[PDB]
Amino acid sequence: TVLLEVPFSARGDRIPDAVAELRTREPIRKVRTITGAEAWLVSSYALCTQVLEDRRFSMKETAAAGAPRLNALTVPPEVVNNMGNIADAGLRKAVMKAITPKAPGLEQFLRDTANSLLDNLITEGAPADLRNDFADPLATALHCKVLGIPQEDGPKLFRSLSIAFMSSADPIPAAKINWDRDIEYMAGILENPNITTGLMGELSRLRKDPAYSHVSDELFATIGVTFFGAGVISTGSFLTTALISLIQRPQLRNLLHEKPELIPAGVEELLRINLSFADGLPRLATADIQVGDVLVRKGELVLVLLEGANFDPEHFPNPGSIELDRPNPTSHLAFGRGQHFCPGSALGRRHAQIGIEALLKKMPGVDLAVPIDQLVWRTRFQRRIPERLPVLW
Ligand code: HEM
Ligand SMILES: O=C1N[C@@H](Cc2ccc(O)c(F)c2)C(=O)N[C@H]1Cc1ccc(O)cc1
Repeated sequence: TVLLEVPFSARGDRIPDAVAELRTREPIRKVRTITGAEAWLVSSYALCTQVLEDRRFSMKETAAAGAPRLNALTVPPEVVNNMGNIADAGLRKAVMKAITPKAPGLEQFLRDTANSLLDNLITEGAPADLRNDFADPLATALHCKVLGIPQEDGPKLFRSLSIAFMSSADPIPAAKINWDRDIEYMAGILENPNITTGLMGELSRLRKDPAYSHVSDELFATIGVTFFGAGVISTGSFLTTALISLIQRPQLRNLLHEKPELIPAGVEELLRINLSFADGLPRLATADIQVGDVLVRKGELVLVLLEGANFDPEHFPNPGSIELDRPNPTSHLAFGRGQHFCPGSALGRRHAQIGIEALLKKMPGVDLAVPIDQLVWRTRFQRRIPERLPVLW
């Protein structure tokens, strides 16, 4: 027998029975990654929270040369410390303020965009592909608006993502080509006088403010590339798999259609049960640290399995069921926890809430147009997503 390999399954419509067996028997245990490295896979709520809240389990140290790797880097090593670099530049407050869903008109733009996408699918007739022709275009349009960049530039930036978020054993030549091109695009945006709104408009102003005169042009461009990429891949993939979970639950679909004020609670449960992250969150130990029955040694890789935490019955009883009245509804780990908690969490919630509200109003009869087993799940990728999501209504 060989050492247990991760990831277990690229299917995003169901959790393997294996996760519950593992959490019960060995909530921290040694696995092999796709690179051949060994790692500790953590799968209980208690131990996942412990790792994420202890900064001695470091995300920037995962990029060190010679470290055991979950996958190959698709960005320059310094970008693994992206939020640390942003904070060190004095930019964290401005960046986080620009990516909230609170800017005037933003939520209306989201609703208008969702409704337009859905009207076009209704005109064309069933079947419709809710990933490529709804959820991903909605994420792309949102992030162009949030960044302040032209909508027509969205698709080209989007098409970098099927490579940029690969989970590969080896470096990916195309990832560098696309990264360098996207950095050049964002550098041009910062020099473009017509870009005055959104995140890039704000960074463009701060770039010429004496208080930021020593912040590198490379960092400013990197913020644009990285926030577009992480935001689009994360919101598009989450919404897509949330739609499957909703379609699989006609009673829930009808409840949210009938009572749209329950959509936020519904989205929070869809977040909790979401399988969009294809790999555990990686951290490198910077000291010898006890985690359950294992003494993790300095220099070892730890993988925090989000669905391990989020389906843990000790924290979320009847964990496979969507229940809108849980006492601890936001205590899931869908956005991470601790130092690296997702800075786009509010925007991600709103993207999904508006998308779902619009879908349920326009397509109350939405159902899969193919048997669920026919969905094609993307492999060796940092998200779990079906290549196409064919629906009828
Ligand atoms: C539903 C949508 C989203 C989900 C499920 C999600 C999930 C996550 C998770 C789990 C992390 C933690 C990674 C780790 O600790 O290793 C994270 C970090 C991050 N997310 Fe999100 N995210 C979403 C939306 C967004 C959006 C909209 C943006 C930007 C617009 C964004 C940008 C980031 C960035 C930059 C980080 C790194 C933060 C750091 O290292 O401190 N995400 N996200
Ligand atoms: O390595 C990082 N890189 C970017 C994210 C990123 C990755 C690849 C890209 O091509 C891109 F545009 C953006 C970031 O901000 N933080 C760290 C840690 C990290 C990784 C994955 C992740 O999903 C979220 C965070």
